[PDB]
Amino acid sequence: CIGITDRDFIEGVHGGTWVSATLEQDKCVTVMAPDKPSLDISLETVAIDRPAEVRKVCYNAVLTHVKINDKCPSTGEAHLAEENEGDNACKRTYSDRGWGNGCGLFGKGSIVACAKFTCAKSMSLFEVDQTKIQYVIRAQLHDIKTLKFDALSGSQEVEFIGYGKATLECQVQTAVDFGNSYIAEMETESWIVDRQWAQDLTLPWQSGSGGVWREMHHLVEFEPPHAATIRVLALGNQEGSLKTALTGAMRVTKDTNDNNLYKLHGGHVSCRVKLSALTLKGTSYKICTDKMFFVKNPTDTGHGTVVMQVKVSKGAPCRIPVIVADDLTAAINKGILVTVNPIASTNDDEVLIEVNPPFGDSYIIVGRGDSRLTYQWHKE
Amino acid sequence: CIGITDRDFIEGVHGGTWVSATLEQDKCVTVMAPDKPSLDISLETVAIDRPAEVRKVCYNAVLTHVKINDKCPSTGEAHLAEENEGDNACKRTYSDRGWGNGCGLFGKGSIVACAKFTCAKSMSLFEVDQTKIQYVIRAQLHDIKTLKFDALSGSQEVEFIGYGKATLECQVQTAVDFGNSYIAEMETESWIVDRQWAQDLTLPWQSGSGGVWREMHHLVEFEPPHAATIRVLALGNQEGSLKTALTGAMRVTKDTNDNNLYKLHGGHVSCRVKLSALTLKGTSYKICTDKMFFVKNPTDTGHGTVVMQVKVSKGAPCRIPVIVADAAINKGILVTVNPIASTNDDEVLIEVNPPFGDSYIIVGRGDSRLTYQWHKE
Amino acid sequence: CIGITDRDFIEGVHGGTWVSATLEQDKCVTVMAPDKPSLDISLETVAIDRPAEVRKVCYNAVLTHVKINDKCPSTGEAHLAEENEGDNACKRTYSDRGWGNGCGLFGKGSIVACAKFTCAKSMSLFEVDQTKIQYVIRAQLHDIKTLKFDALSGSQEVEFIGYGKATLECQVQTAVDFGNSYIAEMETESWIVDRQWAQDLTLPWQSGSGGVWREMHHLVEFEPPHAATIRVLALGNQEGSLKTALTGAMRVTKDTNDNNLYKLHGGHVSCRVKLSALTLKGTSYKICTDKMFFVKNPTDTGHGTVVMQVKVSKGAPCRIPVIVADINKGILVTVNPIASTNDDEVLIEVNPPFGDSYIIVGRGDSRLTYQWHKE
Repeated sequence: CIGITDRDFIEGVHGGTWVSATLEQDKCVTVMAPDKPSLDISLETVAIDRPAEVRKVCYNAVLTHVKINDKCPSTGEAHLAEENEGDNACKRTYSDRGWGNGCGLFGKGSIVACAKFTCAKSMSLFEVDQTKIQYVIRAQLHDIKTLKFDALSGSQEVEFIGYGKATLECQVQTAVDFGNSYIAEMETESWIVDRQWAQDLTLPWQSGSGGVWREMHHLVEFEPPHAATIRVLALGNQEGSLKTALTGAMRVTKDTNDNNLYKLHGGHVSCRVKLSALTLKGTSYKICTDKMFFVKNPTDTGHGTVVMQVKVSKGAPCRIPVIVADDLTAAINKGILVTVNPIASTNDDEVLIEVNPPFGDSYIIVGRGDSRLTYQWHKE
Repeated sequence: CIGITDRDFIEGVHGGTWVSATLEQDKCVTVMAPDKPSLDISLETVAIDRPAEVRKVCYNAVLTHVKINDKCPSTGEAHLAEENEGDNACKRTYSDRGWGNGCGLFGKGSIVACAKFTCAKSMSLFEVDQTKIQYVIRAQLHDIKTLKFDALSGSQEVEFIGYGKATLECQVQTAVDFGNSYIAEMETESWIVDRQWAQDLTLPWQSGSGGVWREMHHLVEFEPPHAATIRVLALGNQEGSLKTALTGAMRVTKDTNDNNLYKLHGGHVSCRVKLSALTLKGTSYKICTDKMFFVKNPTDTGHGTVVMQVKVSKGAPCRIPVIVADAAINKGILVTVNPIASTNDDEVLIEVNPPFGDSYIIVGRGDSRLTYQWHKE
Repeated sequence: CIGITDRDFIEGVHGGTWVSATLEQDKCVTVMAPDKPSLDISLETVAIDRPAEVRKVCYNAVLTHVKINDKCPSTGEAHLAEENEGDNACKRTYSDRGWGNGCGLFGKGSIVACAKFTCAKSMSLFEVDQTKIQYVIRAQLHDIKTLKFDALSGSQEVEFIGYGKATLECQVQTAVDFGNSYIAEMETESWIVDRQWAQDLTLPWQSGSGGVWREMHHLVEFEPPHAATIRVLALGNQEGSLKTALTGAMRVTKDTNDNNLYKLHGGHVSCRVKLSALTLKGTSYKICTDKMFFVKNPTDTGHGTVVMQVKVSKGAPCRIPVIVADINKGILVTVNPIASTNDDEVLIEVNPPFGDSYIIVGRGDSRLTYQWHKE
């Protein structure tokens, strides 16, 4: 993968040596020592295991067993047993009663209608427990070690050949704030949605400890009453509106092995590796200066950053400089570089670059001089 | 206590030496230096002080001073002064009025009933401010120093004899996500509940400011109106249902001392200790190879992991290896850091996070290794 | 500025040297090496740019085009097309109908009233993305370099002369919990409010996406119906009640220039600086032994802590010791409370225990004391 730098590791006169690295997915870091095999450490996955299901939202509903009870004037209020039953949606009203409908005197008469409510199609919402976030870090000598990590369980111990015992102290950083977000499951598909957005949906819902359906009236319509009948109509499937609303949302991908795991699109793990006293070797990187190509143009991550892929053909292993300025003068950088150590290991080699551009219109400038690439980006 | 290892500390050619340790409650870490007394550092408590009270949920209700106002047809809608008053639960309807009830003409007549609503028993909800969580770390030379730490205030300064000045920069990690959680108080008892669970409760509630009881209709029932009467009935005490729902929740203790402090049983503090340049001593621990038993069988944490206690019959000072496997390759995570037995015949805590479904918990190695069968739903 | 201590940095036989420091705004820390220029690192800003707008709350309402539909007994329920329009507030009820008002027989008659609802003045709520919090760190040799940091992007690299390349790995800590909080904007002013406090407000509201106003009935009143009319009245301006409630809240400042950025004022950044192998200088600070002054009296931060400023007349460069007493039962928020030079102020922030406490700063006859009530 990529090799650590001099400042990245430190060796004590006594005790151990510490390596501090930031690992991101699809990226690896390698550590090498004299008369010892090189060690490669990479971040494999960041994932969520069976997040709890907080709420169910209903976008298609069905009504059955329409029941009606009617009373004449001076006969009392009308009642139905289904009014007590939870599955039903009920309406209470008055209708015009007279000689026409079999009533002795002309007046308002009590009427009640009940219909059994069923949610044909529903959307699930899951809340992520941030202390349960899991990441897997894998280290292999040039014997493989797979280390399973938890936000709670930061420290894990491992033993390597020639390097001896080592301890990893890790922290997760995630690209999206799950305090403000839900994971929304519709059929096969899944998304990340704003919590308040989901809570404001004018559709029936059910708690995750299934209680009964709430605010059924959003998909239920009670027509104006006639003499002793009311028409109760379920509203049409609201999948179209919901799917249209979900276009501006970032998809989440279920893992391929377990398929009950959600895999986070981004975010990185900051680790400190403690080793027994060792002398390690670090490389130093030069800023690239020439010949860069856009293998993949900058594209929206969906969490407010843009990613690109670039090729370095000339000439070196070098660190790539990225800035985002609202000028072409590139005098003041207005952007933040999400990617850590965006480096080219070899010539003709592709590298990922993630950037957080300012709101409005900006220029993403990669490299320097006549050789530099530029791209124009709009952010809302 | 437990002694640090070589890799756990680092000494500079110049400047200071850094010790890196993660401390969890019920556990201590010690540092030793040649011709200097040993220093013991432990995490004493992690606590919350006077969490803000967000909401009160009412599971027992009482109705008193029932008032009714009636009108005949053609005289208008009925009104009560109590309709304007906040303390009351009111309902508006119509009743059949005729010569029987003193009305000249036959028709619907307006009727309103108001009843004074009182909460006999309520459940309180507290929200934890994650930046205000407190942890206390105690360091003693073989002179005690007590350090009060805050999530906001991570770095604190201390001065020790022979070790000189030291700076501790600490980070808290909490066992339960308080972004999704409330602390729920029912009488003497307290729990941790999901926020959405509490918010979805079909019971009356009251804001943290105070205000007025809301959605009173959950514990209030209005009978069908009669000629000039209505019966307003409060629903029964709902303590049984609430307690029943709260069986599957983890209790939170208060404080044997301050008694406005809630103590979090789990979660750990990861600290870096800065010392002036000195040479420390590091031990190394051997993997525990023989003879161990389960004094305390694996049990559910209430925060999604399982805890166990084990005793070592022969291995001296040793690292205990724990694995949770489906040929065993572990699919589980080890919550406990440095699960070490300093001496034989004294117990150690082990916390484990196993995968969903069925798993085997394997402790130790060789034929002497323990096993347990675990179901997670 | 302030200089690092011996323990704050560590130099390896091989590899790099690490300096670990915590920066809070309005404070700087400096690092020095022999035959090398001094390096100054400070935390300039902590901010949020365009936080997402979750909800709009309405404290002023306007009603227009009151439209009414009436029916006699035995003619059915009354309807208005305006009932289907999202913008109207509608009520359905009954009125007494008879020969007096043009009805053939005496009975209840259905009546519906609709009025157009407009929110003249509203309060906006913004939710902070904790991963999008930004902080700026400035490093200047004795040419300045400005680094923009993100909660997600902790590691950033910089190169200055003589020190070479350096890596900064930073962590943000914030004085206020944004998991439980909103940023509330009323006209020009903004505050930090409890999430549930805002959610529990008995006023109409509107979703962040936009859509339509909800629970309009909070600011709309329908008089009891007459023969064929209903009177629809909007309630008075509720700005006074809201601001009255917002006195006990901590104000947020929108900065001067771009100003879609909110500045968080408090909280600190815990940073580790990695440098190539160098010999640095560490200073040592002796405890400040005498002579202290209160230029700024202790006052509440509004997030549960108290802030003060002190001037030291004698002590030279010194560490200032702070205690909060019933042995201190309190927590010291401020890091490195040191006076770099005499007659220049130092900020000290403290988190005192609940009830009443004594704040003791310094030692001896020279020690200051203050009496503080925390409720």
